[PDB]
Amino acid sequence: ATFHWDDPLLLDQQLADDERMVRDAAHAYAQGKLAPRVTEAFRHETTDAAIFREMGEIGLLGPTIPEQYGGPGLDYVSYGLIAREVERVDSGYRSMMSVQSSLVMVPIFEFGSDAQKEKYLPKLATGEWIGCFGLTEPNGSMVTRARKVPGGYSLSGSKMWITNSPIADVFVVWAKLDEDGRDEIRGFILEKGCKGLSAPAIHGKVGLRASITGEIVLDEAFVPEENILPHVKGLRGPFTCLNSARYGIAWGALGAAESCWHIARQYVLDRKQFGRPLAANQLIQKKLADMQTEITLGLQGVLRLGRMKDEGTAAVEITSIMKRNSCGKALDIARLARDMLGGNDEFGVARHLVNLEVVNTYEGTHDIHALILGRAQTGIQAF
Amino acid sequence: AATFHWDDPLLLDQQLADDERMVRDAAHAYAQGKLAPRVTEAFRHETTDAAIFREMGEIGLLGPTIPEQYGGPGLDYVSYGLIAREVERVDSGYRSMMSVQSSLVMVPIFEFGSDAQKEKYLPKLATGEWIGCFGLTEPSMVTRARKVPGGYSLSGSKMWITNSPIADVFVVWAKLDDEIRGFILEKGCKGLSAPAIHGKVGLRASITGEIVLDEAFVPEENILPHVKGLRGPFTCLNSARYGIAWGALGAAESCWHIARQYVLDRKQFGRPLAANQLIQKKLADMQTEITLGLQGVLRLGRMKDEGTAAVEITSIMKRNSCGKALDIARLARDMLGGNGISDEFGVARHLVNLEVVNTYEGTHDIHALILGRAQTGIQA
Amino acid sequence: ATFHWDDPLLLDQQLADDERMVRDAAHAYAQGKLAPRVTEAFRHETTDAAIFREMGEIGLLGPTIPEQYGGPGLDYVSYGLIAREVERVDSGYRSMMSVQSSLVMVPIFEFGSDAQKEKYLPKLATGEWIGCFGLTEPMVTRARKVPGGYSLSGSKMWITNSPIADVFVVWAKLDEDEIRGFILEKGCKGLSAPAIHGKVGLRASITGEIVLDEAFVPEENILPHVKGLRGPFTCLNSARYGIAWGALGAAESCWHIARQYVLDRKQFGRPLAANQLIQKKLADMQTEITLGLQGVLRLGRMKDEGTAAVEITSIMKRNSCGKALDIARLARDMLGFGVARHLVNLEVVNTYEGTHDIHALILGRAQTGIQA
Amino acid sequence: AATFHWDDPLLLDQQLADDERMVRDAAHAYAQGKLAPRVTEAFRHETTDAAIFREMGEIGLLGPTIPEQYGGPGLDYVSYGLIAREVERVDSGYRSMMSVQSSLVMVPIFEFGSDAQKEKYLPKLATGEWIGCFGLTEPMVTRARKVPGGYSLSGSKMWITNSPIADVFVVWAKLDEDRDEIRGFILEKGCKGLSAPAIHGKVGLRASITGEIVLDEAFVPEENILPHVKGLRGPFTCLNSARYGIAWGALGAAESCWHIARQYVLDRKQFGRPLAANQLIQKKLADMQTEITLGLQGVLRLGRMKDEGTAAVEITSIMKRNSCGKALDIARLARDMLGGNGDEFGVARHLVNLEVVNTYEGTHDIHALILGRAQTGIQA
Ligand SMILES: CC(C)n1c(S(=O)(=O)O)nc2ccccc21
Ligand SMILES: CC(C)n1c(S(=O)(=O)O)nc2ccccc21
Ligand SMILES: CC(C)n1c(S(=O)(=O)O)nc2ccccc21
Ligand SMILES: CC(C)n1c(S(=O)(=O)O)nc2ccccc21
Repeated sequence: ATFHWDDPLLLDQQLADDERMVRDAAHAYAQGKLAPRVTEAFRHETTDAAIFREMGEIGLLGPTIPEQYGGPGLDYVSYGLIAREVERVDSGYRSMMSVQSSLVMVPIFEFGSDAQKEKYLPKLATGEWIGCFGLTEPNGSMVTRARKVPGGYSLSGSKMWITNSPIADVFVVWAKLDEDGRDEIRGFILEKGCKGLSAPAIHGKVGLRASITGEIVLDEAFVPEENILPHVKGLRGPFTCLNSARYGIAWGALGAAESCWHIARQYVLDRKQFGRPLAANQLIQKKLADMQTEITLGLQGVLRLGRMKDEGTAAVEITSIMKRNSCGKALDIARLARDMLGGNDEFGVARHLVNLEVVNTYEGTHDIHALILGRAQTGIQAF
Repeated sequence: AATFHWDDPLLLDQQLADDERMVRDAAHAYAQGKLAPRVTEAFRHETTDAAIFREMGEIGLLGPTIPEQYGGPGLDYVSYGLIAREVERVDSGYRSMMSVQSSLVMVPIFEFGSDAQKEKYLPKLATGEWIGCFGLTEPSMVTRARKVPGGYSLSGSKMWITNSPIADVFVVWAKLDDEIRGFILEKGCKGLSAPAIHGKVGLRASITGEIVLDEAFVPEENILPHVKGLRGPFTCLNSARYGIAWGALGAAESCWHIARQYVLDRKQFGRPLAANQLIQKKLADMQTEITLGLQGVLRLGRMKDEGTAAVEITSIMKRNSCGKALDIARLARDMLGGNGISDEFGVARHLVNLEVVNTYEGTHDIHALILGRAQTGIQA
Repeated sequence: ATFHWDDPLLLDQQLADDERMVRDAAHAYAQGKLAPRVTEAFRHETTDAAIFREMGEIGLLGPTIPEQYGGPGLDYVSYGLIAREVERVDSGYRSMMSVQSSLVMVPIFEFGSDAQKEKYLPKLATGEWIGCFGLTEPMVTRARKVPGGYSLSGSKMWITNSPIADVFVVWAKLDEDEIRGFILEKGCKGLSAPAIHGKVGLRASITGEIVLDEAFVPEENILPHVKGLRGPFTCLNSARYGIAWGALGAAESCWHIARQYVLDRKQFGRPLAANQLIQKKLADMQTEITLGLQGVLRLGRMKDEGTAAVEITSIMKRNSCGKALDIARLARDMLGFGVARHLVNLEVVNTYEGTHDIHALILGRAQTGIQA
Repeated sequence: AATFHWDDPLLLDQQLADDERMVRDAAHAYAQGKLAPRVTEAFRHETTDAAIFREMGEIGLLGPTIPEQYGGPGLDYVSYGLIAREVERVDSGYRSMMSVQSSLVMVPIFEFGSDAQKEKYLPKLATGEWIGCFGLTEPMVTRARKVPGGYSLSGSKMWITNSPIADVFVVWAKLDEDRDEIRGFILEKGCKGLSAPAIHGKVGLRASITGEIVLDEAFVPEENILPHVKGLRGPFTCLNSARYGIAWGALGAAESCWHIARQYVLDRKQFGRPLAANQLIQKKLADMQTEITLGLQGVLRLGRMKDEGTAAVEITSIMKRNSCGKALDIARLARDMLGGNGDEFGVARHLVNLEVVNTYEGTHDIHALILGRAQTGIQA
């Protein structure tokens, strides 16, 4: 048997050709269209809404959404593969993509009415309408509220750090509704142009600059009864979305790690020092072996998670394992690779690195997935 | 949703065939039943009960990949892995004894032996009636075979040989002019001696000694006819490494299980230790690395069964398993308070064992360098 | 001009003649009398109280205690250099010494009556009397005021020296409710000190319990001049200072053994010293060791001036012990075996004060005014 | 009754002479007064502010150890270190501009130049009226050929700090005579065949201007070749001096990152509790403090030894490597403590600078190998 250094366990062979064609398409697309924009799209934080129709055309948005509602009907593994190819170029692009697929199309599909499903999904799937997701507030114990009024509801509040909001057409806002006996979290579809709805940008981000982020500002915004999500109440709504998004990020972070690895490898092959090429140094070799190992193992982890999700056998806690691992290992590898590079084109690594610094702290600095896993091992929440 | 299994998050148990699961279960019943009760005294006094060979052999745990034709159990590589894991869960020293039998003695006889050699040695090695060892290392090989009427005369020495003082069968690598050839010798050969080595830091539960050859006669029929060069020895080392890749994860799991149960049992300001944020991160890391390590060795095993596994993959897995296992053992050690009291310090036994296992192939991080060359095309 | 790999910053040239003599004296004792014993003593966890008389003789017990009471009247830097030389052989021996000097002699001297100071210090200095320190419990140990003195019930655990001690500095609670120091003597009825055996590390030191069953202490054997936390804490702080030095002696041994091992080894074609991974590990041991020593030296100089706040001991004890453990592990992972001993000792040393990084929390508080 | 100083636990302040403390104070006032207000926008848009050199020289911050005879302040090595620490505390890019003037231009001329060269160049470099650069690294091809009048120079230098704004160029080229050896030449701005195009779009050290040196048959008179050095000792003497100051500077950067993370966690509240109330945050602050404090003792001691001449070059390898390595770790630790994406992100600037600082001397651990060789007597 021959050894494939770039794919030691032959992931390629563990994929259905079905899944493999999706990867190839995603790769062709991201390399063809996103890679030549990335460097200056990142450097100048340039707003860019192209991705959506481009990805929509070739069926890369909401990949697990059935054909019935305009989705491509792909499986969890294929969603994984797509995320990996986009983030191989940049995490900012992957993020915009995560929002559309996991944070908008998933809740609508999962908790929407048939009318909501048949109305919104097709336009999201093709990228005609761009979505955003309204949960996080400036600080469940959320402030944004919906008061019941003649017709439907009246929403007031703010959401912050919302990817896609300054270019969104469909807003999936989460807010509290006082029903009868207690106050529960509910989901709302708002459309752009609705009065009371602002979404100004956030500028000056240190990382994920290639993605556009903003606020969602709601000042007595009216939502008719037909635009509340009927089939969910409470945490289950927002959490289903975050679980799906994290699964994709678990694949996507390994794409960026691979990019850093391949660059570090090619660099030390091309450069010379005190006689030999840099690749001849044992310290360099160890670093390259550590990168290969963690990526190879990480990929088996996410592949297996996706297989389990398609079977319906994967509990939510497994996502914590892979998301945390993929992100933390990708950050370590991005740093390892940074520290191998001289000379202030290779510096796609510095970009990946600052992206991953943000990705690793996006869900906070208290290692929330460690805590989910610790409680799942012991039954005890850490306080 | 689906149920979360903290102890088997990716449900390894369900990626196994039922014969593989049966082998695992039998290996578990044996180790826990027969090795766990011996291990504390065996280690402390550096005793090995050679009856372990006959016991493991009874159950069909020796040379698991050797076909039934030659008296083996005819199992696949995943099963070999599962067995090493259950044995090492108890003690690396016991796993080492088995690693020698199966990978260092039965494998080369099977791959490189004549029909006569395979028929004579393998059934007895498989049942553990005959105990084997592997003579490669020497304190650039000076042990030499010379042609003499009706065979060969071997002179030289091998050092740090596991099983050697209790071996019935010896696979020795020696130069024959000028290639490396493998020879099968039997205890009682005039010229052959196997003095024991005592006072080990780790792997105290396995026995180690030398092989000393002073014109030891080997008849013609006992030279391994179908191999010459480094490939003979290296095929064996590669097989051994594969099972250690699984085994080290067994010991890792024990350390993790001990550490978890310890922090569950203990208190600190009335809060149980598991309330501690730092403890949770540590348990999460232990769980993550074992879970991923296991997916790695399983996939390698499946590839080796289908013949699609290059030898470099073995370097990835053995290095990772041994490396992460040692870090886990050290993580679990430093979580423990006190100084020896309670079998929570069974972590101390696993720890010293893994410190030997992680340096047995030398201080040079050999596998990082194999993998480095494999990536770059450059010997470093 | 000339580089000293074993002393890059020439600590030798930053020490007074006074201090260099004391160092080389503790070195000669340790290497001549302790090194030949340690391997068997560790193996069999064998007790040997003769070590107390041998150190007393050369004046290594209570090195900062005034000549007036039998101590050698040395300075804090000298106490450190001694700890480092003793632990260079074995942490167990250093621990026996830490107890005599910082947990027994320091408190009698610091908080004891003139009567107490004269009766006990002289014989502790010479090692004729052996002392132990009863603070840690399995606080519930207490002194009932009774006729003539006090009756102590309770139990102390993991007490170094206790099964060979003559003098016990025991800490109990008494109502007036506060923490007081008591002095007990071997033989007193209701006082036993059974041995603890089976240790994984520090096997060369003898540890035991102190079991008090209505043990009598006369009124003259309470420490008059301290109450509350400051009592035990004064002792711990001095012991921790010595350990900050000591741990670096063990680290140095590990580094020297690892270095010599790789000089002597051939692998593939060359020596192990040819390997860059090995050289990087060696560069890391040298760095951390050299920096740690500048830290403990400076701390010592500050303590001798009276400019040293107690928080600085937390910095150095944490760092020396943490780095020493790391270096013992790095050394171990280079060896294909006194290192293995130093390693298990330091694994105990590093968790002796708990597994919750108490010194990190002390320093976090000191930086922020906010308790964790 | 001794009080603890969290920000100076070993009272470094009290280990300085008055001399040295006054220098530190002046460097501190200048950097905080004049550099801090510029740094954010200068970093962002890669501002060239050449006026900084005159500002620095005015107070005696350029070429600290150069004697008064030639316009230098005649300070000791410890003072050089204190200056570097205070400048880098604001930004590594400003420290870099200073390192070049002091260690890479004034040191080579003072140490290896003729009397004529020293009196001509040093006074104007000390005041900052003339700005220097140091041309070693290439994209050694750079050749000086003996002609009538002096020397013709051809070649290119790359990544040369200050070069687009330099008045004085210290360029190292190879010359054959009697054999083929590294010599030092001094060129000046406006010399025909000398150009120095600026590099822009840097990831780190964006506050320092860098560029090229392109020599197309550039004429250097006889009087402008450095006459008292040949071979590697020339450049090496400069690099070593530069490293000593970087060893102090990097620790200033670490201190800023530490001070920002501390203030951040005191200012922030989470869960009705200051962030500083968390155990992990306190460990991180303790590690930052420990490593900074210990590093400072090292570079203090190294400077003292250098002032009395007892310091071998290898000690500079230890401290430079430590300071830069620990600074990066501390910078990364603080960065990871900050939750957000877009002033306490002053840490982001220090971080990207330090990532360039830690790779400037090679993709691999050049100093570790110096210390390895030094410990063992064996080369890698
Ligand atoms: C897709 C974006 C918003 N995102 C990111 S990130 O911005 O790509 O890092 N991390 C997430 C975790 C959970 C849900 C969404 C997340
Ligand atoms: C089985 C024993 C000898 N062994 C060991 S060990 O002693 O169990 O660690 N490591 C090995 C690597 C290759 C081949 C054999 C090995
Ligand atoms: C001297 C022994 C008991 N000891 C030790 S140890 O057992 O040598 O590690 N660590 C200590 C910390 C504080 C006080 C005493 C300590
Ligand atoms: C002063 C600049 C050029 N510099 C730097 S840096 O750019 O400030 O990191 N590192 C150096 C190492 C040796 C010599 C000079 C160095």
